[PDB]
Amino acid sequence: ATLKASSLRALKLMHLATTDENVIALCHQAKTPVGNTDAIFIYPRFIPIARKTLKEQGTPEIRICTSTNFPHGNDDIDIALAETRAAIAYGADSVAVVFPYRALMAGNEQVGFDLVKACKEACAAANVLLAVIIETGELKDEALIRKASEISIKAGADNIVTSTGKVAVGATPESARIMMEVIRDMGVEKTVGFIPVGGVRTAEDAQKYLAIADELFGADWADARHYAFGASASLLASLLKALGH
Repeated sequence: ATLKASSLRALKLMHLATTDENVIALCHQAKTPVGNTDAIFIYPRFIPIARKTLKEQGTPEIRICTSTNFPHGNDDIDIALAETRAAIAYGADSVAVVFPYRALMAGNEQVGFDLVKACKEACAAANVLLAVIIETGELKDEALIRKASEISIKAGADNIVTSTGKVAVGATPESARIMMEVIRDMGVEKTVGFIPVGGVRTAEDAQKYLAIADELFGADWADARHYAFGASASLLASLLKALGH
């Protein structure tokens, strides 16, 4: 019941991930006997069918998140932006664009800034939030992790995100802490949230991830707008099991 209280908390912070059939089932999985995940995360094309299914089962407040420049994080701005504009036209509540991390690793900090800033202008124009996935498991270095997060934040990111879930290494407690300390060190905790993708597998993992946030900013900071678990139904069935379900 410290574990049950934080399990419930984490369940409601979930951005539940994973065909028309799979996405429909996903929406039904997001609606649980103890409450609803905050959102789902799906490919842009599935947004209209998801919106409808979520509307039908009585859960229109469950948000729909999606990804662009994904999963590779290439450095073509116009492609990243056209993808982001389509995501919006589909009805996304937020878009996770992949930061051009290879470009930053080959010494180019400016293309990450321009790219994030172009997708942010599109999203803000439509009242859509922009998340930025820096892909910590590829950047690897603490210094590059800070750097990608700071550029993202200056370019207007609303949320910074560890990972795509598509490479070998997702979130670790250490990359999570580095990224949140950038939010702290720039003093932008009102305007910027955080999302670990990968690395959270169990109810006990989630509890530990939130405790980093609570210790950094206080226990009120991590609210639906400022913290999400970018995760699948294994985390969810863990969280629910921890609740007697």
